[PDB]
Amino acid sequence: MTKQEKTALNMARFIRSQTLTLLEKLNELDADEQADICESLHDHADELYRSCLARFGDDGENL
Amino acid sequence: MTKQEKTALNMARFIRSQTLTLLEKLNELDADEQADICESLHDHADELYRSCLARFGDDGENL
Repeated sequence: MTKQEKTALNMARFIRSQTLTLLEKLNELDADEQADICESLHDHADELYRSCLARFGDDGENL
Repeated sequence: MTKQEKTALNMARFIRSQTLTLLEKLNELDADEQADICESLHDHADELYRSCLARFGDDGENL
């Protein structure tokens, strides 16, 4: 339906975004450390996302 | 100490709880696979909290 399915898909996609902006802020605080861990989180945020696309991959009914 | 440390810390802690709510709700939204990954993401997000508590040692969720 591309409805709620995308909503969940948006949440996972959103966390990835927070992790991106997190990377940023961490770099501001010379948090090299947290930055690495943040990119790993970035990927895993996508692990959630891509998988949310595996299920909610009905992104197409909306034209 | 500096509120920036606090904001960073809070975003890590945020993603942890956020992802928590996604594990359950996506599970409920029949997206258990995403729930699984949300569990790993749940604590991986917390890795930033841990590392932020290390580098910053800044906490104090209050106004």
